[PDB]
Amino acid sequence: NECLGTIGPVTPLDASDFALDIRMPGVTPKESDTYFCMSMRLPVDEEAFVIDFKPRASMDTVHAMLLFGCNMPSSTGSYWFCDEGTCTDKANILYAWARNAPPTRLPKGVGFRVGGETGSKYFVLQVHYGDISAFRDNHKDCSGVSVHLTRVPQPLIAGMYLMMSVDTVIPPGEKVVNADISCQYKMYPMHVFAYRVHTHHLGKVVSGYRVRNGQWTLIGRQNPQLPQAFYPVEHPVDVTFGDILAARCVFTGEGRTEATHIGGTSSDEMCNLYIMYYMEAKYALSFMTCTKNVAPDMFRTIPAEANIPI
Ligand SMILES: [Cu+2]
Ligand code: NI
Repeated sequence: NECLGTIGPVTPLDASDFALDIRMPGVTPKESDTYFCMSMRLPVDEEAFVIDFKPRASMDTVHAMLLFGCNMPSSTGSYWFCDEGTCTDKANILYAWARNAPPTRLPKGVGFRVGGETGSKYFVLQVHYGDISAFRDNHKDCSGVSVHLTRVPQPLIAGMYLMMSVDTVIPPGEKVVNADISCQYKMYPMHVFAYRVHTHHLGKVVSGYRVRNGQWTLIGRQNPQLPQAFYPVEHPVDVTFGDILAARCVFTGEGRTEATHIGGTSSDEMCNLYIMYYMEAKYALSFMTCTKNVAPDMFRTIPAEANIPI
């Protein structure tokens, strides 16, 4: 079932363009909710641009998939469990496939720059397998993602503005805990075209806004318990020098004996909001982070919807 062997992962389209198949190397899981990770080096050492993703997911088994970019994977193995870790350095997300939430295409002219001196040398593919019902026959699985690379330089460059809580603590029982993140945007204009939220099972609602002279332009709002793909932004949102990116995850503490804090495990929590943007080639940077809350009181003027779960 859909597994190349003798043809390999690389597939020339044209001189410049080519397609690359990041697949699992015939793994079979033992247990449910298993996170498998494997890496692919880039075939070229020159800078390239990623411009498309086709999900190749066997529908009767794969919960979700993620693709990152980094310079140093965690394992040197053929595959590994992602609890060991994805990338030792900063792992940069590019694509998120979710079952039951069809992903959107990248806008035309937009590509993530990869490789070269500065960009990512590796891809790491994280596959989340749900149930084991279809593996009764013990068949090796080759699920993954074909990607479209090219050396033709693209007019617009994709990047990611990661907003995350670092020092949150949820007291057990506590009915409502907000996790507020805010930073002054400090670069050339970006335009936001997608977003993903990630929390674990206590996340009620994550929301993120651009605030320009006091008024709260919404970017994205989602219940993290819904499938965590990138979702499209209604009308693309520019974000200019001086603007403030605010975001608020909202957590409950109920159904918990001890206090929850930020971390990797299932017992711990996360408040990540990934805002995919594009910038003009000449002005572009590929990654931005915000772990602060530089404008804390400002969250009184927050919209209501941010605190209203659905
Ligand atoms: Cu997490
Ligand atoms: Ni605009």
